[PDB]
Amino acid sequence: ERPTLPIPDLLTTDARNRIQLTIGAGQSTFGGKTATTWGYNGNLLGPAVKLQRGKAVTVDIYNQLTEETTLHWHGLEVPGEVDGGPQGIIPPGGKRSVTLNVDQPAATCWFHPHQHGKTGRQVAMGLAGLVVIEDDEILKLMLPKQWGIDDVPVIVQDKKFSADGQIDYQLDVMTAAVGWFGDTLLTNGAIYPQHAAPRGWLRLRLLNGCNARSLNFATSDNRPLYVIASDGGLLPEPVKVSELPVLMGERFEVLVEVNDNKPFDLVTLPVSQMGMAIAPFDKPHPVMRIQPIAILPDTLSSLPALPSLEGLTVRKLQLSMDPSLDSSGSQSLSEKYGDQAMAGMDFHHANKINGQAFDMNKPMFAAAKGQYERWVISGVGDMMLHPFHIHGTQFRILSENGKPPAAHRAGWKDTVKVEGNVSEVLVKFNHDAPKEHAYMAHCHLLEHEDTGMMLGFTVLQGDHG
Ligand SMILES: [Cu+2]
Ligand SMILES: [Cu+2]
Ligand SMILES: [Cu+2]
Ligand SMILES: [Cu+2]
Repeated sequence: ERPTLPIPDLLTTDARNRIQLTIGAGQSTFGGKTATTWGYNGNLLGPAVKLQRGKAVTVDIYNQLTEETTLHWHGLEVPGEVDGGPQGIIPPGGKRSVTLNVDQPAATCWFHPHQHGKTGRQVAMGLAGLVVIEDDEILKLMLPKQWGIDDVPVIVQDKKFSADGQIDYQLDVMTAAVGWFGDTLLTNGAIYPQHAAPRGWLRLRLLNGCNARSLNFATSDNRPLYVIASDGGLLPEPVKVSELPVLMGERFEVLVEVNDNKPFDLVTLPVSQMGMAIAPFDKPHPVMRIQPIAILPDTLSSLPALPSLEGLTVRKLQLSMDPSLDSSGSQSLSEKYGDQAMAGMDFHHANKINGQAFDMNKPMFAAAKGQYERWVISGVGDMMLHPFHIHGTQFRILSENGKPPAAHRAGWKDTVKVEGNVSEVLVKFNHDAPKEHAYMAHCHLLEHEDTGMMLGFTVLQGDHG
């Protein structure tokens, strides 16, 4: 009765060293009702692009939509020219080719659009995919590795639908304040699927692909999750947890034990974020059912020491929301949903960094290349959750929202929590990003990003003094 977990195709290079991605409109079915949806190589979501460290691939991207889009590789340490930020326009009916020279450790990354002012809508319509980066090191570890059997991607997303079955997306005053969220949870595009897994260890590559909703994964029968990797790759050793908070755009890979004759659910637990604890999410909600079919590593990798903080450039990034949006938006939330919404209290340019709404034509600063910087990101004076994402890098978190990072969050990350307090990350950019293809740094609550909470930055030379 439960549908099976859809498994994205694991896509590798052809004999020409090319991967073809087609962006296009189609249809999907949710709870019996048809909806217009968009996908990469299909109707919804996308494949998993498989990349090998030290090898180049060329991706041909065909935009068969009737509007512009871009294709950003979230978590990839590549040059601005192929980063697919807002300046990476792919015309409707057109094609753009990018060569990815992969040079970072094994990791589960992802890809999605980054079209200026419309990223939230384009993701909500269905556009997201995965990146599986492998290297020599990870293959020696004997992790579960049968793609779609015991090594399974799990993209978790909410949507809401109107009466006619169609996806009901709006960038309005309420969503620009608290984000777009819905009442229906999807798992690789399916509602509450089941996955058949071999007895032993199941590897789940978890992605929060929601526009705005934070998630908190756990198991129905309280069996633990062993986190083996974060956004940017393997942790030094497994970290046992009973629950796992995952912000929008973050990935974690976990190992969970599968025992004969004991089905259980992966679930998501209620979170404190405004709007996100409305029914059906006021209680633990199922994500998928694991069905055992009657068919743990000590050390995973090495995590280098944090470099000395002395003499590193510090960049301050002050996040803000115009008081007018903050009160009107929160008022709309509370009036519609009431106390359950838990409101802890022109909009197109009302969300800001350092007093400025995103300017695509004027990068705010030029970072140094090949040098560690200390970026201090503040949400002081605003109660909203901002998962802050910096392009072109995998960084280390020094401080996360006023505390040292939890052990499973102390490795390689591209996202950091900012909520009412201040975070500090240690970041290095190995590749060029010029003014014409700048790197983005932004809140990954997509409606904030789309209404100004993003900056462009360049990377070019730095160390000549
Ligand atoms: Cu990104
Ligand atoms: Cu706010
Ligand atoms: Cu935000
Ligand atoms: Cu480079």
